[PDB]
Amino acid sequence: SLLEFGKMILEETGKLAIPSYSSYGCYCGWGGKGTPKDATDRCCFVHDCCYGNLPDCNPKSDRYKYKRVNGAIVCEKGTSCENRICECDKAAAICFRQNLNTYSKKYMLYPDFLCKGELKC
Ligand SMILES: COc1ccc2cc3[n+](cc2c1OC)CCc1cc2c(cc1-3)OCO2
Repeated sequence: SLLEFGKMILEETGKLAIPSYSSYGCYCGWGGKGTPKDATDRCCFVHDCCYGNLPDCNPKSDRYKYKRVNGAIVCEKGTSCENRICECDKAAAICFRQNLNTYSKKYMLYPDFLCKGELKC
């Protein structure tokens, strides 16, 4: 759920999910349209696609458990949905940490109208 996702993000990047990653670019948070603006936005795009692979799952509200082993995120065994949701979120948290150097404040609260084009999953 967003509670676990939020905590991963803070742990990885030291930034709070709201508001650093909930209104960023074309894909982070609510949105989903056009071309991702930068690496961080691509992480959100792939994250949206990952959830999109799980029709019959409720990734926003379904809670999973994860632990840290040697600093590494390890998803603990739950239902099938919980496992797969945790793996999507884990990948996004790492992707954010990997692209932290290029995170730009310029893309915070980005315009909807400037999210143009198309990109399939
Ligand atoms: C139902 O309300 C919603 C709806 C959608 C929400 C989406 C997100 N958050 C709260 C939401 C929320 O609650 C305030 C919090 C953090 C976050 C980090 C993210 C992200 C999406 C979100 O994509 C990449 O990184």
